[PDB]
Amino acid sequence: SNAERLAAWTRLPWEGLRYSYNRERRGTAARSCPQLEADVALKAETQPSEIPLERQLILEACREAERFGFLHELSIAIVEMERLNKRPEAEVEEIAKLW
Repeated sequence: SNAERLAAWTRLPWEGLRYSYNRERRGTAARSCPQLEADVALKAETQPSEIPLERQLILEACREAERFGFLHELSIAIVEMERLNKRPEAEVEEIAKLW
């Protein structure tokens, strides 16, 4: 889905991306950031791999946004942060095609 697309495109660290997820989850029953972090961390150690935990966290967060209906708001929020990090507009265009 667009959750996997957004998670693949973003280059933000979890330390920053968590802010957008936490901001856009207001009013929903989506998991908080510590709940996501604990769930993914356990899921990572029950099936250990070379997949960075940060990538699993971000993908879990994008999926959770899709489940509770704020993936579009999260994509806009993530793109705002990336543009603040001067992510090139040519690359923002690649994710803007979901809109």
